[PDB]
Amino acid sequence: ASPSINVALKAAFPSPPYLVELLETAASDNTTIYYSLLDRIAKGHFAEATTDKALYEKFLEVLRDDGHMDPEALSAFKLALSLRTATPRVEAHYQYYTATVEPSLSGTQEGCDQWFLIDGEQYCSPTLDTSHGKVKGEDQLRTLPFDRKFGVGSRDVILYADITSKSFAPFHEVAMDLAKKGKASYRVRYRRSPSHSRESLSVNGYGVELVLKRTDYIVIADIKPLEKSELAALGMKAASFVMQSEKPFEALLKLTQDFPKYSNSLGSQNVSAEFEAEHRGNREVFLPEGSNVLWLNGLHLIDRQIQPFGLVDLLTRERKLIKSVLDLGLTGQQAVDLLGHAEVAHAKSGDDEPRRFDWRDDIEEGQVIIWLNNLEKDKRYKSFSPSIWVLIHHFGHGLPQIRRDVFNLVVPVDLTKADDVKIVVEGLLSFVKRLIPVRFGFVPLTPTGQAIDQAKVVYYLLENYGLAAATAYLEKSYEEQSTGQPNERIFNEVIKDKSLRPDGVELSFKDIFISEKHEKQIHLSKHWVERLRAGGDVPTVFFDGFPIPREDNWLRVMNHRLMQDLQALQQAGYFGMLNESMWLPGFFLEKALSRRNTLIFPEDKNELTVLNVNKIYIENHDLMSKVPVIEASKESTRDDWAALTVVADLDDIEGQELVYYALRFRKSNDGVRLDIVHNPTSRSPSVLAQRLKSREDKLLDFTRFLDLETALETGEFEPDVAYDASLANFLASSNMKAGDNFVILNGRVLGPITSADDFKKEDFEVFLQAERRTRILPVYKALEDLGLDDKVSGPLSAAKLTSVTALSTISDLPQGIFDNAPTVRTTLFKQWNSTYTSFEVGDASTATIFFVAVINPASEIGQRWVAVLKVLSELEGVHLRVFLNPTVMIEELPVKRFYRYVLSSSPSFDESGKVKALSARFTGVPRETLLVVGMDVPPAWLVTSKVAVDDLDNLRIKDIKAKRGTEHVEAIYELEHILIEGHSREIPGAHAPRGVQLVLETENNPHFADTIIMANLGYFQFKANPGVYNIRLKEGRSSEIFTLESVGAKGWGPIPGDDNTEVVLMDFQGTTLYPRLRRKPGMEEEDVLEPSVSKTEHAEINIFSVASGHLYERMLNIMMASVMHHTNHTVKFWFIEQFLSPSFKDFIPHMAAEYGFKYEMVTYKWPHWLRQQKEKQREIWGYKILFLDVLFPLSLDKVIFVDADQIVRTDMYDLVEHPLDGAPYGFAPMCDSRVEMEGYRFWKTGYWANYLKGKPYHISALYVVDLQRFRELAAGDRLRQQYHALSADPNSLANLDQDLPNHMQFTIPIATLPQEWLWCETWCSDETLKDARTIDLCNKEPKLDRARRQVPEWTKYDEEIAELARRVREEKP
Ligand SMILES: *[C@@H]1O[C@H](CO)[C@@H](O[C@@H]2O[C@H](CO)[C@@H](O[C@@H]3O[C@H](CO)[C@@H](O)[C@H](O[C@H]4O[C@H](CO[C@H]5O[C@H](CO)[C@@H](O)[C@H](O)[C@@H]5O)[C@@H](O)[C@H](O)[C@@H]4O)[C@@H]3O)[C@H](O)[C@H]2NC(C)=O)[C@H](O)[C@H]1NC(C)=O
Ligand SMILES: *[C@@H]1O[C@H](CO)[C@@H](O[C@@H]2O[C@H](CO)[C@@H](O)[C@H](O)[C@H]2NC(C)=O)[C@H](O)[C@H]1NC(C)=O
Ligand SMILES: *[C@@H]1O[C@H](CO)[C@@H](O[C@@H]2O[C@H](CO)[C@@H](O)[C@H](O)[C@H]2NC(C)=O)[C@H](O)[C@H]1NC(C)=O
Ligand SMILES: *[C@@H]1O[C@H](CO)[C@@H](O[C@@H]2O[C@H](CO)[C@@H](O)[C@H](O)[C@H]2NC(C)=O)[C@H](O)[C@H]1NC(C)=O
Ligand SMILES: *[C@@H]1O[C@H](CO)[C@@H](O)[C@H](O)[C@H]1NC(C)=O
Ligand SMILES: [Ca+2]
Repeated sequence: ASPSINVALKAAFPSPPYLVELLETAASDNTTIYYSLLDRIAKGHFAEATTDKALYEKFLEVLRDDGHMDPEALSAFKLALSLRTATPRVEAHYQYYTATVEPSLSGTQEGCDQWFLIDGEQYCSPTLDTSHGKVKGEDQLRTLPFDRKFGVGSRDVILYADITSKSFAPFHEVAMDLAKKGKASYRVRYRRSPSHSRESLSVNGYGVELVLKRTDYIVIADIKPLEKSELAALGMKAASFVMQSEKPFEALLKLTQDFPKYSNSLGSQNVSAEFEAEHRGNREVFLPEGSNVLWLNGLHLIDRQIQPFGLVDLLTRERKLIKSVLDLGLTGQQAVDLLGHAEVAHAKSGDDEPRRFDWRDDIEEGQVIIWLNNLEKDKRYKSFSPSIWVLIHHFGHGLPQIRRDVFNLVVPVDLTKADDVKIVVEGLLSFVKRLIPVRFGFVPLTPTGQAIDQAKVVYYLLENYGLAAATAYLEKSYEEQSTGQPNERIFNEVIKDKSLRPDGVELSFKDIFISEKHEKQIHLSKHWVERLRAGGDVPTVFFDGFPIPREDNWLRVMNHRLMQDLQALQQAGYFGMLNESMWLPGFFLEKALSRRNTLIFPEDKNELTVLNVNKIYIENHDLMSKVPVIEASKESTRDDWAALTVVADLDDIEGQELVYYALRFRKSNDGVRLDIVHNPTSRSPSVLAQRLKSREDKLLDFTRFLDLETALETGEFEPDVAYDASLANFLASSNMKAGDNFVILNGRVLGPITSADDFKKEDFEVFLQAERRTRILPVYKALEDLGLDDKVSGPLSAAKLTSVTALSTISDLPQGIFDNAPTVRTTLFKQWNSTYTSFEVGDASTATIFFVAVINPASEIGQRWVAVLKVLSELEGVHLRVFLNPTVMIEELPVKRFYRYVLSSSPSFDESGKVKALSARFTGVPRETLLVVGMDVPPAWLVTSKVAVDDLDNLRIKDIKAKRGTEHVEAIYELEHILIEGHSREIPGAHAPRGVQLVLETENNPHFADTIIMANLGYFQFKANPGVYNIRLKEGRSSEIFTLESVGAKGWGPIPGDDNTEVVLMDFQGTTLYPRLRRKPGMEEEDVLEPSVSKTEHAEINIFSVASGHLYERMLNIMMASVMHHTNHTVKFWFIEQFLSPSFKDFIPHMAAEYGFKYEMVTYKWPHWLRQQKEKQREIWGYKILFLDVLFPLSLDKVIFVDADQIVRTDMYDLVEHPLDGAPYGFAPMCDSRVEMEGYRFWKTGYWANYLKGKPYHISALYVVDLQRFRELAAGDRLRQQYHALSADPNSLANLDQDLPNHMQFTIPIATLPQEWLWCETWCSDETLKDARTIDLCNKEPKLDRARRQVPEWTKYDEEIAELARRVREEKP
């Protein structure tokens, strides 16, 4: 009965048959479920179900009966089935089939409804008698994302089937059995079924908004009553309403959906019921008022992840993780509590911190570093204060003088090499003389004979005679002899004078081979260099335990850290952490490691691989119950416990050397539990494994290495070929090759080990020390704090937990892209009092999923959150807890829209049994309020209106009732495109390649789409639908400079096996890519700078525009016509697709036939990083200026913008031919001609006249863009980053479209146009219009009035459109 508004969304592809959709949804990624169901339907089991409901009903019984799903999984199936998540996955098959299969399958197809493809041969019969062809085109045997494989087989078989018919069943069975035998491996691909109709797909999982477009007024329903002017209490009173209701869940939804309507209905409470001013004790501790925050098992989610699709994928990943944990007897509640524990999160923060290594002599008994300083005892610094407050009371870029030990620099130097020696002599000494507060040390490098001797020489000379004498030899040697061989002619001269009083123990003189001096000193030195990997082709310098390789300007790097370390000391001083009796260098050495291994501590910080340990001992039980195992000792403690597994090639020296070290390490550490895996031209071998398991008891009784070597040779054994099988499966699961050495401690993998000298006994010790710290100790404390320490029964038992919690903290989203914040699971909201602001839904005891929502009722973002969370709360095995936190800071109206979310937790069915389409229905809509319809769609989606007879930008029920006779409005949108978006990087010095051009292709067409790489995050996007695509760099400069190794389809990575350029989209989340591009031979080149096409493709003239109303669209029709009458040339029109009405959209082919022009619809989705516009008018303006380079195809040389309200009397070519004098775009200035208008000319004021020193204030109603130059100058990137930067201030750009080119005319040239090109009554005189080319209707007479009065021929154009519209309406086929 009530006046209603109904909005529905339909996809750009027809609805796949329901049967196939249920198969796909049902078997998400478990193949066994897939084929086990494929058998069931090939029985003809699902033939007796006539309707979608019946068919859906049948699947529930089947899944439950065959043990496939439990309550939790069944419930998750229903929601995912509602969402229609599997439909794009099925359409991927069809697009692939339509575009690559059909054109590469030459012949005459008759009876070939289904057909196997074997060895590029097609067989239309199960009997497999004859082959129709050698299939043309690329190999189809490529295993791609939507594939499934059944069985292992030398031969590869593919069946393209239309499952719907009965014709399928015999073909399936032919290859199912063939796979069961082992002849070949089976996989199914789809064929668009002609039994089904070409009806479009109805989607859900989006939101609709009804935005009030007049917000200015404030001091069933008619209009919202505006209330004076105590906004401040809205959130607070709104929060109470709910609490009071007692069915609170439903209240919030009912209140939050129609919130603008209930504003004046909240002025009454009656007295606020503010018991909950109590819970700002909650605010005082953790979150600021009016902030929306969601947590999923501790995981802090960003806004983009809060949609139905984003949330379904998170549960799927999360349950897999938790189920892994609860096989150890932990409740979902206990499991989550452990994952988000304080001690756990602390560890992640701890090793987010930068790492230092212990540069000290202490291990080498103070006989390796030869310091040129001592700041506490040098009698140079004697003058200076040895006070801490000297450090703390410092400001500037200068170095504070002090007599204290605080900064150290150790540089390893080769005394054979002149360049190396020069560093010490010139570099190091100046610094000493200069009284710098840094201690300078250096350790010689010993790689050759001469080097060994010269270390001895210098070391000796220091020991007896002193630093000055040693320095003296070095100085003299460098200038005098200029070589790294010891020179006595030079050496003896030094002793002659410098041999005065050599103190301490006396000099022995020449020659040197001291049993102690040569042995201990040189070998101790070698032990220092080896320990910190401070040698080789490129040596490593250590400043405050921070490695800086000896390259480029390392001192510049050192100085940067020197200041950064000083500021680190000062802040500890202001908090009073520091005290007078302290060794200051040890502030840095607190967390420093003794040994530096590039495997444990890779320079790529991200490089980390962890495996699920439980999985390893579950999948390969056959293998791991027969490997030589050294159990960790009977009498050792939980803290000592750790599990190690060594994978090595025992047929190689490196492989068996590595194991000896692991065995040695085990003798020392009684807590470790060791496993040995033989990997293996010999195949397998179970023999070598059997040789060791016999010696298992006697393991680590190997006094010498040959005892291990000999044990491998002796004994006669019978190969356990069952062992061999599980062995090769393990490596395949763990993604590791044959003859490769690896080390696994508590799930963490290091390798491949090329040389066993890289991983020694000392390396295992630090590996355990570091790993222990981070992963094991935080798990142990946390675990015990909860009292779950009963569940740990040994080293292997413990590894399952530690390995799982390490996998929990690895992000889905790379840090720095969507949010800078790390993957830290907080438990910090557990402190909060809950009685009067919280309510829970779902069983906490059973729940695997725990949601914590902190929603502000006054927020528009809250409207969406509530709606989505209610549907996810309906799922079994999910728990939700809600916190309401309003703000007292309300300067403007809080919620200015009505909201509806289209989503169901389980599918709905027709009276006919068909699946119910889901719609957003607003009932009891105010009759007098002007409303705007908006779509709040998931990030990967591109949406436009398809069916509507109303103005969605200007909705009023009273007008529709008075014009149409109906109080009911119905509109349909189309999900036209789904995004392929990615973040590029250059290799190896990873930077965003800007100006790079890309081409998206398909086998049908080699030019689907094209875009250019942006500066910010190497961002790019493509508009596509489900299917198989490829990304080729655009032929030209781009392919000349670069080669793209990969499209990052597997993740940020590189994940092995991703050296691919193929993209496929089979999800409603689109495709997220992280491509990599490496520069071709010796290039520092740039695309942007040099070393009739567009006309032919498009038109002589290319004009683009935008309109946001029926009036503005009516005026746009006139604009196009005026051009046409005024030019005997070819014109193409370009439009911003999503701002136009379907009435306009359905009309243009008719305008195109009449006026003889071509048209193309264009759009681009506003990037996630780029700053949004809440106000639609502002969005529109942004579209005209921010995306000029990326909105139009590369093939377009140039474009012209003409405003909707405009009219043109000129042949528009002239604007093309207008010389731009190397400028990217051309504009027309503001009229000075009107005499008395001055007052309102704001661009002659302080701000605009100071800024525009001499430059004009231009008009955005008309302009030329020399697109080739625009992109070449990379103007867009600059516009975008200046806009983003300026936009932080809300009052920054009054009219951005005009203001951005004007603000950028210093930076980006603007060609100025003759003013013959623009006329506006408001600012130009009437005398001017005789020579006027075009007219804008700039802004109290209305726009319709100005047109008729200002231009006499406006009516002539309007009549032409009017009769044609009627001619079309009266044209019925
Ligand atoms: C893809 O999905 C399918 C379907 O959910 C998963 O495949 C199922 O895997 C089961 C084993 O993991 C298998 O059941 C086995 O049946 C034999 C014969 O009775 C048992 O010897 C096995 O024992 C192992 O698993 C049990 C599990 O507890 C069960 O105990 C009794 C057994 O009678 C059941 O009544 C009870 O409900 C429990 O489920 C352990 O207790 C044992 O120690 C032992 O390790 C298995 O029970 C299923 O037949 C198999 N297929 C189907 C259709 O269910 C598959 O794992 C999954 N794949 C992935 C990648 O997730
Ligand atoms: C809120 O509600 C009503 C106002 O609507 C208050 O009650 C009124 O009390 C006066 C006497 O002080 C009576 O003359 C009115 O007739 C009452 N109104 C009604 C509708 O009964 C009430 O005191 C307010 N505050 C609280 C705590 O409820
Ligand atoms: C949660 O609420 C309790 C009250 O139920 C708070 O307890 C207070 O504790 C202090 C001592 O630490 C007492 O002197 C107060 O009287 C208590 N408050 C009340 C209202 O009685 C507790 O501090 C609150 N915690 C948080 C995090 O808000
Ligand atoms: C555009 O259209 C036509 C050419 O097809 C030109 O029209 C002719 O103009 C002369 C002089 O004004 C008339 O006497 C003829 O009768 C016209 N012929 C036709 C077929 O229209 C017109 O001048 C051209 N204008 C421009 C600007 O190119
Ligand atoms: C204070 O000085 C002592 C030595 O006297 C030192 O061990 C301690 O670490 C210093 N205090 C702090 C808080 O670090
Ligand atoms: Ca205008």
